[PDB]
Amino acid sequence: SVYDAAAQLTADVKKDLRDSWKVIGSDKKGNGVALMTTLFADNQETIGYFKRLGDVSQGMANDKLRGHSITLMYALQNFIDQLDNPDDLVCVVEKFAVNHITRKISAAEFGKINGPIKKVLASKNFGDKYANAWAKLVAVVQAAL
Amino acid sequence: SVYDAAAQLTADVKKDLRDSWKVIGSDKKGNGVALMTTLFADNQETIGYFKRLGDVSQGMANDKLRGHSITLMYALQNFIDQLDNPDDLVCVVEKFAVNHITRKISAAEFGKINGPIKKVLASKNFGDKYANAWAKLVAVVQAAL
Ligand code: HEM
Ligand code: HEM
Repeated sequence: SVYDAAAQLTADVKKDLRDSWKVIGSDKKGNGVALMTTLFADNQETIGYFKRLGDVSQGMANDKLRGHSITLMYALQNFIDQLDNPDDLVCVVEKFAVNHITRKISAAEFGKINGPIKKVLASKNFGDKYANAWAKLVAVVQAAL
Repeated sequence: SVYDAAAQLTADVKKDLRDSWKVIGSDKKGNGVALMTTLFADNQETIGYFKRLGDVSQGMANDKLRGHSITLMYALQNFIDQLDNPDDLVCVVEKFAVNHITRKISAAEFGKINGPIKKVLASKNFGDKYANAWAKLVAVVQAAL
C-alpha cells in the first residue's frame, strides 16, 4: 500500500531529502522549469501529454509552462513538509495521484521523472545517494498509481 | 484584467498578506480544514461541486478532504511567494484558475470564499483590515475566471 511505501522512509532518507530540498527547493521557478525541460529533452514521447501548456520548447518564456513548473515544486514542497507524518503524506500523495490517474499516467511513466531529478540534483552536486533518496519518495506516488 | 487586479496589490496590502500568512500558514492542515468546513457550513449550495471528496461533514476524519485542504493551503503559499513578481504571480494564478474553470466555478461563486477567510482570520485575532487584504488577492484569481 501507499502507507507501506511511506512508512518505510527512514530517518537517513528523510535527512537526505530535506538537505537536498533546502537547496533545489530555494529556486522553485529556476529548478522547476529545468526539471520539465529536461524531461522533454530526454523523454520526447511525453511532450504530447502537455499540449495544454502550448509550445514547451519556449521554456521560461512560456507562461503556462512557468506556472505549471512553479506549482509542481510546491507539490514537492507539500511532500517534504509531510514527511514526519505518514498519515498526512499518504492523503496528499493520493490527492496528486488522482491528478495523474485522470491523465492516464501509469506508475511506470511517472517514474520517468527520476532521470531528470537525478540530473537536476547533479547540477547542484548532489550525488547518487540523494538521487536514490528521491527515487524512494517517487515510489510512494507510484504505489498509488 | 488579471494584470490590473495584480496592480492593486500595493506595499501595504502585500505586507498585511505576509504578516497574517506567517500565523495562519503555520498550521496548514488545521486552518485549511477550518476554511473548507466553514465554506460548506455557510454556503451549503457549493457542497455539490465537491462530490469527489465524499462526505465533507466528516471534516478532519475525511482523508480526501484533509488532503485537499492541505493542498489548497500550498496554493496560497504559492501566491504569497510570488508577490514580489507580478509576472510570476499572474501565471500561477491563471494555472489554478484553469483548475476551477474546468469545474464550472464562476468569479462570483469563487468569491464566496471571502466569508470563510474573514472568519478564520477573526478567530486568530486578525480583523477586517486583514480580511480586506485577502479579498484583494482573491480578486486577482476572480479576474482570471
Ligand atoms: C515529481 C514528479 C511529479 C510531480 C510532483 C507532478 C506534479 C504535477 C502537478 C502539481 C500538476 C498539476 C495538476 C492539476 O492541477 O491538474 C501536474 C500535472 C500533470 N502531470 Fe505531473 N507531476 C510529476 C511527474 C509527472 C510525469 C513524469 C508525467 C508524465 C510521464 C506527468 C504528467 C502530468 C500531466 C499530463 C499533467 C497535466 C498537465 C496540464 O494539462 O496542465 N507528471 N503534475
Ligand atoms: C482561496 C481560494 C481557493 C483556492 C486557493 C483554491 C485552491 C484549490 C486547489 C489547489 C484545488 C485542487 C486543484 C486540482 O487538483 O484540480 C482546488 C480544487 C477545487 N476547488 Fe478550489 N480553491 C479556492 C476556492 C474555491 C471555491 C470558493 C470553490 C467553490 C465555489 C472551489 C471549488 C473547487 C472544486 C470543485 C475543486 C475540485 C475538488 C476535487 O474534486 O478534488 N474552490 N481548489
